[PDB]
Amino acid sequence: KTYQCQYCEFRSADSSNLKTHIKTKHSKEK
Ligand SMILES: [Zn+2]
Repeated sequence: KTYQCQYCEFRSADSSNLKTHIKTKHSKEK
């Protein structure tokens, strides 16, 4: 299988680029 994002519809078959995704796209610096 693949992985999914729990914010948007970002389902990638990578972890290194899914966790970074979450950080740089949902939980950045606020
Ligand atoms: Zn996302």
